[PDB]
Formats: sequence, C-alpha cells, structure tokens
Amino acid sequence: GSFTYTFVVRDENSTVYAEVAKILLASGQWKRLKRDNPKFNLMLGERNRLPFGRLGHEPGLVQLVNYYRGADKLCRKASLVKLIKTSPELTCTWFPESYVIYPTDEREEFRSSFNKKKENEEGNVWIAKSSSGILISSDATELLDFIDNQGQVHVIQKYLESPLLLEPGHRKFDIRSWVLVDNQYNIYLYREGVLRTSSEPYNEMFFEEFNQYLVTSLNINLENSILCQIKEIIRVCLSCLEPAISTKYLPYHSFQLFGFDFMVDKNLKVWLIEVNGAPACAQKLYAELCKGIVDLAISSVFPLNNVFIKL
Ligand SMILES: Nc1ncnc2c1ncn2[C@@H]1O[C@H](COP(=O)(O)OP(=O)(O)NP(=O)(O)O)[C@@H](O)[C@H]1O
Ligand SMILES: [Mg+2]
Ligand SMILES: [Mg+2]
Ligand SMILES: [Mg+2]
Repeated sequence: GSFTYTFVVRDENSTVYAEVAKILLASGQWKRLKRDNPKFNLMLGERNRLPFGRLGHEPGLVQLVNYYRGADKLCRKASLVKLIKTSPELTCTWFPESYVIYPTDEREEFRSSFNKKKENEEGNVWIAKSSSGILISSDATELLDFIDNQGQVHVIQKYLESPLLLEPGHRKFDIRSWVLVDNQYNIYLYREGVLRTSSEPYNEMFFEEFNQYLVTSLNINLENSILCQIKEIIRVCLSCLEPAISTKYLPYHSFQLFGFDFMVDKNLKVWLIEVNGAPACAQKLYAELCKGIVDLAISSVFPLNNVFIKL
C-alpha cells in the first residue's frame, strides 16, 4: 500500500534493536523520528522503566512497543520464584528448588529444606544469586550471611552438582534460546541457540557442532533430548504469565523477545535457571534473527507492499 510507518528509538544501546531499526529502513517503508516524537507506530523502548502509560493516546495511532509490560515478573529471579510457587499449575520438575531471601522472605523454609537434606545426607550445595556477585556453598548460615552482607534481595537456589560436561577441555556450559512473543501472543522459538562453555575445565559454541557432540559422543540427538523439554518449559512459563500481561484490553500493541537460559545435568535433564527480557545475540545470528522479529512481530501488524518454530 506504499504507506510509510514511523518509529522512535528510546534505547540507543540495544544491539538487537539498533539492528532492527535498520532492517526496517531496508524495506523502504519506515521512517525513524525524534526519540521524543509521539507520532510513532513502533517504539523500540528502553530496557527498564519504559513509559507504557503514554501509549495509544495520540489520535488515530495504532502503536506497537517491543516490550510486554509486567514481563519482568518472569525475568527477575526473585519474581520467577514467586511465580512458580504461586500459580498452582507450576509440576515444575525442571526448576531448581529456590528461596527468596530478604537481607533486612523464605529463609525459614530454606533452612528447613537445608536441614532436611543434611539429615538425609544428600547433596546440599546451594548458590546465592542477586535478582538484578554469586556464592556457592554448603553452609547455610554462611550463605545467609552473604545475603545480609550486601542488601539486594538475593535468591538461594539448589546448585546442580551433577552437570553435563563437554569436551575437549571438559568444561561446563549452559544453553540460551530466543523466544519471540508477538501481539496476539503467538510464541516463536528461533531455531538456533547458543552455549556459554567455560574457560577452566570442570568460547561460545553454536548448535552447529553441539548437534554433533550429542551423537559423536552420546546416545540421543540435540532434538530428542534437550530441544524437546526446552519447548515444554517455555510454553508453560509464558502460559502462566499471559494472564498478567495480556494486552487484550490495553490501548496499544506489544511484542517481546526473551532469552531463556537452560542447563543440562548428567542424566541429560534440562533445568531452567533464568529468563532474560533484554537479550543481545551472537554477532553471527543478529541478522536472521532481527529479520524474524520484523517479519513475525512488526510486519504482522504494519503490512508492507523454517527459521522459527511456533510453540
Ligand atoms: N541452579 C544452578 N545450578 C548450577 N549452576 C548454576 C545454577 N544457577 C546458575 N548457575 C551458574 O551460574 C552462572 C551465573 O548465574 P546467572 O543466574 O546466570 O547470573 P547473572 O546474574 O545473570 N549473571 P551472568 O554471569 O552475567 O550471566 C550461570 O552461567 C550458571 O553457569
Ligand atoms: Mg504491555
Ligand atoms: Mg523485545
Ligand atoms: Mg545470567
């Protein structure tokens, strides 16, 4: 329809959306405006503290923003924990046992869990992390100190003592998928992940080789084990969040890119450890990705004249 849409960029430092800001121009149908110009169709907003209250007011403007208000209820450690312990649906065998500790909480239920394991004489190594410096120990009282020492509401999570290692180099790793949730709440998983292998033994590795280390050194395949369970976790996590961030009755549209962080243990079991709301990408994939975003979440709303899986 030879029409030209408009957009503002409120986050100059996002490499994922500094990229998108381009691919748009590439279609010859988009024009970037002044960061403060309110006549935009699409707003590539800021990582945190985004002005959602001013969306869908400008007369006649249908607006889309690249963040779901309230999506931090899944992205912040402490929140993610409450969310899984709240909704009855969350059968969460894939989520490390976790407790929120306020410096000044669940440190009482934590101690109970800790002591129970101590008497049953089983793995009792935990890791204390900050919701937004990490400690890994077996001493509760000590872990709790660390928390109180530096006020910042930490989370005490059960540490995976039996992690699937790699080689050469026998190093620990973690996988990270990219999930795109559009304005109608369709979920799309980019066919490519990325691993963050460790330097010292127990570099960034892609699904290219890793799909091999699962066969040329193991039994099953990349799909028949990991990629299978990963989909289930994504689906339930976002399904439990929908009610609290659905834009069905809001005066504007919303879409968002999430970066899920997983881990695999000895028995090839996949655990969820974190979900990042403003994930960057590999310098390599930054292209086939940012184009799926425009295709699936932007152009789907503002029409112009495989790679993704729909969970
Ligand atoms: N439950 C767990 N069991 C085993 N290892 C874990 C667990 N949780 C986290 N880790 C490891 O701890 C590392 C850092 O934890 P993470 O929760 O990602 O912290 P962060 O605050 O986002 N910081 P960053 O190190 O920049 O990613 C991860 O890359 C994992 O290798
Ligand atoms: Mg929103
Ligand atoms: Mg996004
Ligand atoms: Mg992290």
